[PDB]
Amino acid sequence: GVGISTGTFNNQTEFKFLENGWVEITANSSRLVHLNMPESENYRRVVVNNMDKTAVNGNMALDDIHAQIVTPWSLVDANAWGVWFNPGDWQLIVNTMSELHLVSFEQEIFNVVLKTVSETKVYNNDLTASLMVALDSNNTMPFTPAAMRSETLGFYPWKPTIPTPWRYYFQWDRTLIPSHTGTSGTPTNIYHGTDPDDVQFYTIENSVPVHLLRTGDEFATGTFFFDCKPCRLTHTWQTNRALGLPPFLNSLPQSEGATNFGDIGVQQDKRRGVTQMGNTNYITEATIMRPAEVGYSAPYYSFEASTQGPFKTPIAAGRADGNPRYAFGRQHGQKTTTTGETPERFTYIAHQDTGRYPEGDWIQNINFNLPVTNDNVLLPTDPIGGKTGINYTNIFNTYGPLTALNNVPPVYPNGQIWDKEFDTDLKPRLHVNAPFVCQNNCPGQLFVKVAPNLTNEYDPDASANMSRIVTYSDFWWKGKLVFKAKLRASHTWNPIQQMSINVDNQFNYVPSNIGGMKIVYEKSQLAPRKLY
Amino acid sequence: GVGISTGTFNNQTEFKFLENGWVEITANSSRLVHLNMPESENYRRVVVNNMDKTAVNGNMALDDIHAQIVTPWSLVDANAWGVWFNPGDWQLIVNTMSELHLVSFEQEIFNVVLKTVSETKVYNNDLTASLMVALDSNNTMPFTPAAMRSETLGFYPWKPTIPTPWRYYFQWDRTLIPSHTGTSGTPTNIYHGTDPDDVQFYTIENSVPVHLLRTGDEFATGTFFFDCKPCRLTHTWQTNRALGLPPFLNSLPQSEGATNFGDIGVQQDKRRGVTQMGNTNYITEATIMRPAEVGYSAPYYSFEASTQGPFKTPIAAGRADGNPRYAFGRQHGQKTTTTGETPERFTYIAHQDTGRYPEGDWIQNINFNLPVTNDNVLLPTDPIGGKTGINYTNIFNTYGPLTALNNVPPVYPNGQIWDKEFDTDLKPRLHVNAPFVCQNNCPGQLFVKVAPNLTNEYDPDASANMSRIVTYSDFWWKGKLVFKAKLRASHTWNPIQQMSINVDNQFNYVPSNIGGMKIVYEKSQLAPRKLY
Amino acid sequence: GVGISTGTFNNQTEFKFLENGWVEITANSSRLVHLNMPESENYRRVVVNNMDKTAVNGNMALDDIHAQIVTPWSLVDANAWGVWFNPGDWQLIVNTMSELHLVSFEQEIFNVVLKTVSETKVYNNDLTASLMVALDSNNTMPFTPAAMRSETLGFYPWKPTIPTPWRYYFQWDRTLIPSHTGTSGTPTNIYHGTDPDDVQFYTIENSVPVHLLRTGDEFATGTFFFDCKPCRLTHTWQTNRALGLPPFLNSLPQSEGATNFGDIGVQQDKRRGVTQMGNTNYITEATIMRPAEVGYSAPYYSFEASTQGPFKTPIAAGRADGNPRYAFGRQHGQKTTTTGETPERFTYIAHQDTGRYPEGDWIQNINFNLPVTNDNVLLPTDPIGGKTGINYTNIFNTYGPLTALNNVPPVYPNGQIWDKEFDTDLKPRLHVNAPFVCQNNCPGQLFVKVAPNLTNEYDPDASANMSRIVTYSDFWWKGKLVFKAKLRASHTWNPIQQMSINVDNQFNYVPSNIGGMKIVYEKSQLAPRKLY
Amino acid sequence: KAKLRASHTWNPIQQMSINVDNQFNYVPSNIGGMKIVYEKSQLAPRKLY
Repeated sequence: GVGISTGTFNNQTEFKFLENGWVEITANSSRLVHLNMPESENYRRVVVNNMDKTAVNGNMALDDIHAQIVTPWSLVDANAWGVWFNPGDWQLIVNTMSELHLVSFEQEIFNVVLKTVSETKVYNNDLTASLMVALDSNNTMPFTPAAMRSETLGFYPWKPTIPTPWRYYFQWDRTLIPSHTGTSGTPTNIYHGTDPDDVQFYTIENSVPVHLLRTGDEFATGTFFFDCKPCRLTHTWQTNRALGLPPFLNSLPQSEGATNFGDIGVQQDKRRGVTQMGNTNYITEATIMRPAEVGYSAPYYSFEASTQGPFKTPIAAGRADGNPRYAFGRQHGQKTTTTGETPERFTYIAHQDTGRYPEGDWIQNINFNLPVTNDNVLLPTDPIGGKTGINYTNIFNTYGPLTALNNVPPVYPNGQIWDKEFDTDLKPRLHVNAPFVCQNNCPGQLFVKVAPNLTNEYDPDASANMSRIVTYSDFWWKGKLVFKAKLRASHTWNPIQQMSINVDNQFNYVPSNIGGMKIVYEKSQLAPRKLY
Repeated sequence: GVGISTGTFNNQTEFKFLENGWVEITANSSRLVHLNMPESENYRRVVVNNMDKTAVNGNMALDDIHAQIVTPWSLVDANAWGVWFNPGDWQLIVNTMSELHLVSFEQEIFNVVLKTVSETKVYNNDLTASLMVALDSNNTMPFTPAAMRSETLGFYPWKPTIPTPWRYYFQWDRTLIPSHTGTSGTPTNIYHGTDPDDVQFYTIENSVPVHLLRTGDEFATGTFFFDCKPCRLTHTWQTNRALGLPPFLNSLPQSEGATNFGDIGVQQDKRRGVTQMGNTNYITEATIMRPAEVGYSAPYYSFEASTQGPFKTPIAAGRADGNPRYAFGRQHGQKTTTTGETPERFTYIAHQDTGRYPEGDWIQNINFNLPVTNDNVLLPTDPIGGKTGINYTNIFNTYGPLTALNNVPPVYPNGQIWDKEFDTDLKPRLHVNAPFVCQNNCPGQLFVKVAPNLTNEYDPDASANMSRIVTYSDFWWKGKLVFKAKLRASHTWNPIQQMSINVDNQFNYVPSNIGGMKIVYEKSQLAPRKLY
Repeated sequence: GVGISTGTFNNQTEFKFLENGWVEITANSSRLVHLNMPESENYRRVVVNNMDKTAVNGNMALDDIHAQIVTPWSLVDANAWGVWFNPGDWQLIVNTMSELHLVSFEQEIFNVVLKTVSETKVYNNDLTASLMVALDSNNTMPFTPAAMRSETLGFYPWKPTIPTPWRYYFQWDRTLIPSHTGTSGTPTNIYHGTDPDDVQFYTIENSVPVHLLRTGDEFATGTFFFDCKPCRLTHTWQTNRALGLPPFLNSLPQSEGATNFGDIGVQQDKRRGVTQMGNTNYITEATIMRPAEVGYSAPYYSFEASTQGPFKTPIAAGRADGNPRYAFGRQHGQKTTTTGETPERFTYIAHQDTGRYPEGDWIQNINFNLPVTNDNVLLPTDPIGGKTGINYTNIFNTYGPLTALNNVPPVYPNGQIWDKEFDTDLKPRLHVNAPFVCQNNCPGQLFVKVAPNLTNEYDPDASANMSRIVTYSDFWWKGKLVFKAKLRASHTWNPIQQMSINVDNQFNYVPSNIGGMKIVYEKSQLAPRKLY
Repeated sequence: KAKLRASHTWNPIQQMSINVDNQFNYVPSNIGGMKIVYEKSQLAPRKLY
């Protein structure tokens, strides 16, 4: 009954090598999850509004108006790389593997303990009390991944963790007409309420079965099996200038040295080749016809509005703009013995050259008078709209049928692993937040909640909140994430870039004298691959 | 023989309930189709040229220039929702069923009657004459959905209807350089004839078989079978702002009313999460990363020109830009007792929030100093090219690899049901005119004509038009259009928007004192669905 | 054995007729290939840096700065139409076929002869020397289509050819800030070096097994089988204005001649139809709701900057911009008896009307008042950014989900046949340079070299380059390429445009007085096809 | 019953084609005026000996 344990701790990573070059990587994780009771048992609808700061002109991007259903439940989320892989295993994966397939995911809650607090304080075991656990096997609830806010389980096996109090967006209608510093007057800035057509009030109790676990009980999610396409751990460097056959060089440097360039022998208007410029005889590396377009230029720092307020248009890649910035706390990589409230931050400067350098772009007139006059070219120095700070590249969009693009790299430790595909009829080609996209269904979210230990005084017909015995739970969570990965091959003569310890990064990977630990970010897409 | 009927009028619709929550909806439609003989038996080539109205400057958008091959044949087109379902049936579909598939379509012409007019007028039956009937099973003829002109069969089972006189576009070449009022001089508004490379002249006689039905026998089309992807009768509300985990709220409200907002606890630069703004520490609902972009800004009221003159660039989702405006006559929904040429009109404001609100958009500089100065933000108040009426969002496109979109909702009664997919090598994601799109083949267009009932005076070598006995026919047409649809389930606590008779809309659904009838538009995506 | 011949020349085209209107076209091509020894045996990294030309302001598009590995091997590339089909066979293909599949490809080297030169010049057979032959079956090396540079095998069977010296792009980092004439000073124009993360050095010696052929031996590339989607040899004349049912004409013309137009009978504001304009009652051929968008506008002559320097952003289809312009030499179509270095050129004006006419574009305000005032309309004549030459259509992009597009047409003789699909995670819709794209694997590149005939004086410790017995090889190359094409059917009444000989082009196709030859370009997509 | 031809020679042969001159012989007029014009039956050359 009470006295017998209900599952073994396990945080080992198993590397089951197979011939034909594949490895089945089984990341086991376990944590002690601590769960206080809810602040209130009721479901609440809370409207956030920050007109106190957004109504100041120019602060348009600081909009936080939204409506959310704050729930009495907490969510246990393992959807982040740091939950599964320590730095050494991640080093092995990035340094040796070439592509990475996510295979399966499973979860267990075991060794549940329930304790009452009495008050000096004394702690009493509630052998009769119970922990509610619910699995959204059918994904009826809104998908609410916690890595976006840095609220997943902790990344250290030996520290307890806490689950995030769960909430989801309710519908609101809001408009915020933008304005600059020195605008003549107060812009239109109001919250409209909500549309009856879009009301969606979800509850765990009506949506999913809820298991009650006392002390001896276990909950075990059966193995979810993914079908996701591979993530590739090797970046592409070939931009459009470096696709295809280079021009033949007649003048080769006959004294080997840095300053001794080679020269194409033939004048620029007398070369052979193909250009996509029907009226231009000059064949140059800028003009010559490549097969297609790598990357695309996007309107950078463009905010677009609809019924629920303004939001940034996301970008697939960056040079800066576009590169993601992760801000995170002490459970998720910041040095655990820091005292401050300020989060740790990095921006992931990805290796891949799919981005654009907008300071070098231009458009010039169709006539192509070659040493261009001012009237025949539009540069990034030139205004648009009369504004000196905004140039044409800010409003430019060169996505097209010829665009080629890469899926987003995995960002260790804070980045997501999987994401649910949109229910839209026309589905986005990639997601900017996760490398793998569940196409048909995704793993069930796991919700937890400690039951009400009522006092003797309860009367449902009283207006006041129900009195509850102050209770908390600690339960051990375990999970197993299976990947299938391909080992790399040495195509080139030269060696590749590899993650390695060095004198600078040495003390990031080991604990300090007073016990503190950190996890620095480590790049994934290290080895180069041919684009074409 | 002559006196035996050859078919049953049937305008019922059965709902056949299959296992596992599917309903096979069999829509039967029957119509008495009345057909006058053609104005001329010869195929004509006619150029329309409103140079007079487009030469006055500013009237560029009123360009009606086209060439077409006026044809003796007439087309029976049943490709509109109103031909099949009445308002009660449409209510039962949309209020209760979540997705809808096409299954099959078939047609029958039966009970042909031929009559001749002689001068007072005496009407006499011609048992020897024949209705010429042709089916383009192979889709060799140019496709012409009659819904875009509101020339489908009538939507009332009792009234007789008429088929559309058939015609199809011919080649032509045109240039219309645009011009505002107050332009110095006349633009080059000229018609260049037809490219010989592009000539296609089609005739029913040379292309498809033809059946000479007479009064005593039927024509029947085999059961065509669709393979289209499901149209979904439910709408998505979630803007980018409403995807993912909302921020945690630390100060929940303690009293009722709209004044009691809840507040996020920590300062915007000390919050935690993932933004896609590498140089910016502010994490806000506008700046926080989302999986992908729902909807896209498109350059609104952009007219774009090809060899065949200007046309509007279509837009996939409206907010009134984008939303379709239907103009229709007394066969097809207008109150039949009204006088006057003027059509009735509605604009279909769809429920879905995949649109944009252009006045709220803005673009600002990479540096992102927070209270943005005038020189550093381009607003919709700012003129492109010095034109005060044309702000940047008119000339602005944000389609990209992250755009997600829904298919167009069904529009009742005038919207198309199915559409033929293009024979392009690269095919569009969606068609803006119908929910279902035929992937490889589509239902054959049914062409009808009455044979030349000649007089004794005929001489083919005479230049003048042939003398014909004035003939007309009535033939009963029977269609059967089968759907398969899934019954909805109540996942939310709250109820959904539903179509209902009420005191306002009551008398739209019953005939008037002198028997006038109308069919109002009814919204096809009522129940909300979970995008993420 | 030395003297036994090891193959047979074959340059025939067999048209083999299958069931159901298919034709298996077996193009055989045979050439004599002449290969001198490499200039030096070592691999050379060379950087081209033409700062002398581009440091002059406005010479931005003349950027030729790049790095490459100059490799001693030479590439034998048959990837062009002229290598396989002569003008008569191409006439038969374009005039009689409708779609053209690509089936298989195989290669052979046979009748190798090696010779050496001794000083008058004496030519001596090298019975013991060998020709190195290497097939990259796995595509380890970068794909390198020689047709982009016009360095394929020559198109005349009776004339010898030389293979291209192989080279491939190394990585380089570059910034080139653009400038117009009379910019204040020298802008940033610098070569940064190479990123170590992107270095890739490939040797044929390590990546492929190298065969050694002396004289009596052969190498036969086994049959590679493609899986490419079909190329269509018909062109789409319909643009958006010619999709759907034309408006009904009440006023048909009653007399002959182009100056007797027909007229639509109903005023534009009392006209039935559908429009994507919620606030506009005017239904007209510009505004009527078409199914989708055939073609798209793109920013014309837009140059975009990557990490490696500016490049021309490509366009899918042209009207001009977008139409490819070829420059080609004596082996590849120019008059073979001409003096001078200048290449022969053509611009391939494709027959398909999917392109745009930017001078006909206009954008007008959402209110849509008809005689548009200057402030409410933006025209292609209006300046943007204060520049008079550049207008909004240079910045504009209409690409959206509704875009439909055609694949790149074949260009006879200088265009490619196949190209390798990019290894990116999201791949382009089409390629602008080859009609067929290999889906997963593409036929192996064949690299050839003559092995070193060292002198007796060789010493690897010597500072100077090695000494070699001057040697060269002639080897006969044969290839077989199989297509599968569908014969056309005469759907129209009218004849189609067809390739023909006539008095203007008569002496292009037959040799001249002193034996000169040329191959004039021939258009592929002749017969019209209907989209809709 | 007819035999499809074969391209024996290097050069392109004469072929029947629509062009700017003969275009409106093969499509009707304003008032249904229709015509058919003579088209040459024998176009490809043949080696007699």
